[PDB]
Amino acid sequence: LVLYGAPYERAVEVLEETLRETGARYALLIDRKGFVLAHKEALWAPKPPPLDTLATLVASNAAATQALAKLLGEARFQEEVHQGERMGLYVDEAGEHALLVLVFDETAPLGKVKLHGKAAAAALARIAEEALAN
Amino acid sequence: LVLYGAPYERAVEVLEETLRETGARYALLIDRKGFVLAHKEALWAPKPPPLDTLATLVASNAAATQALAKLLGEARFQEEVHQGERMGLYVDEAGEHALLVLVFDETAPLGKVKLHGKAAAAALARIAEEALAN
Repeated sequence: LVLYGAPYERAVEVLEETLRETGARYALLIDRKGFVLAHKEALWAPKPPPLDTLATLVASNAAATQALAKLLGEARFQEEVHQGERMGLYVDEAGEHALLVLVFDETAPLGKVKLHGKAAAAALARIAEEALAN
Repeated sequence: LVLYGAPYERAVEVLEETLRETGARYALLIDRKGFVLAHKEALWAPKPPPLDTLATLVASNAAATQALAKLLGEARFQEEVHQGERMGLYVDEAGEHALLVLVFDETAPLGKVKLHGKAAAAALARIAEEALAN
């Protein structure tokens, strides 16, 4: 589902708030398939590596987790934190039709993001349903 | 790299030990690409869902993580725990050419596995190098 206009800014805005709230580089909402809906960044941050890719990788990574989810007694997982030695990337669903992906570094706590992800998902999924209905 | 014979049992054995050590369902070593090298299970456990798939999914999931690893200032991540509401699956590399994947449930602690994964990787990677050299 594509985003545009007012409830797009709305989806834009929420990303902006988390950036303050998590002191980290790039937050990005995307539909499940892999097409970037939006992408908002930190003023204090360097240029963002081909985000056009990033997300479609996480969506390419989507049914890479879920497919395993069977044995584990579940349809799919949502929340997942992938930290590297220096920097780490956040991974989560924003509805049944949207994946939020944030990026974070050292200048953020493994805890302060987890917290400004999932709530914000619940904020952006509300936005999702509104972008497909009415 | 294929495994066979003595140093295969050797790779077999290590899996067996962790099963005791982590009280959990299925441990599996695989080469990076997606072809199951081995798979050892728990006597107390139910039949294992198409493992032939499971692993080639984690390998299908391989360069699904790594590709993201660029921005995060690293080549690749190794250790990753994917828990579902009931059960969770373990994800890790066993060398530059092997992925170990264990499965665990409620009847195991998120901590007792992490611990019997990575060391065992270091055990099985030693086995990897030995299976390609000499």
